[PDB]
Amino acid sequence: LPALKLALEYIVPCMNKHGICVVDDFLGKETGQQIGDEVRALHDTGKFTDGQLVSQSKDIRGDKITWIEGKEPGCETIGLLMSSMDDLIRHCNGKLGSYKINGRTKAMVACYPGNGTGYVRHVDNPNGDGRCVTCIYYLNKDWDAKVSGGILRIFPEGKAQFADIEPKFDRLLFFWSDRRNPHEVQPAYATRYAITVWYFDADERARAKVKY
Ligand SMILES: O=C(O)c1cnn(-c2nc3cc(Cl)c(F)cc3[nH]2)c1
Ligand SMILES: [Fe+2]
Repeated sequence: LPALKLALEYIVPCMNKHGICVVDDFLGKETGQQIGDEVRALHDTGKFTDGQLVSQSKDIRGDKITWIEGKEPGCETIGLLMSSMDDLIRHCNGKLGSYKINGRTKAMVACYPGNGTGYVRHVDNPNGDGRCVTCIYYLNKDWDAKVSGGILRIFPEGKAQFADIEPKFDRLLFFWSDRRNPHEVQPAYATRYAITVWYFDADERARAKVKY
């Protein structure tokens, strides 16, 4: 699908009504794997962090991250993922809420190591830091959450219920970054890779430059 069709027939009507959207088979199996390769090559070559400190001798650590600009050697299909997320957002064109989305972060590549850690419930942006849309791309080939866990559970707020989102291969996830969408990753018992880019609201981002 061209970014424009997906954006206007799906992303926008979905985001404005539910505030969470899932695009399956986003880039297709060939490109999907290429990203998998590049992400694994980052892991294998020691670029990831530490890991999130879950339990504070031999402590327990969680998701490792790396920021990727997209032009790095060995990171080109990720760069290309990013450009294609950017195309989607641009073809929304101030149709996402009242938002004027003028920029974004580098890409946070995440590796959950499969040691039963998840990510405690959280709000990507609680204090008004600029971030208004969270875009996540999952690269997990033949993921079974019944066996490996790692489901992402969102608590869209003002709602009795949650939405469980499996970190399926070639899945792309959009959701409002603020207090409307509290979420968590359930414990992952297998390596779980994801890539996140956050989109900035012009105004909120513009005010945050002085406050932080
Ligand atoms: O892979 C996931 O499904 C997932 C869901 N939220 N999450 C998560 N990682 C994050 C990292 C940072 Cl620095 C942050 F500020 C907010 C974050 N939110 C990852
Ligand atoms: Fe998050």
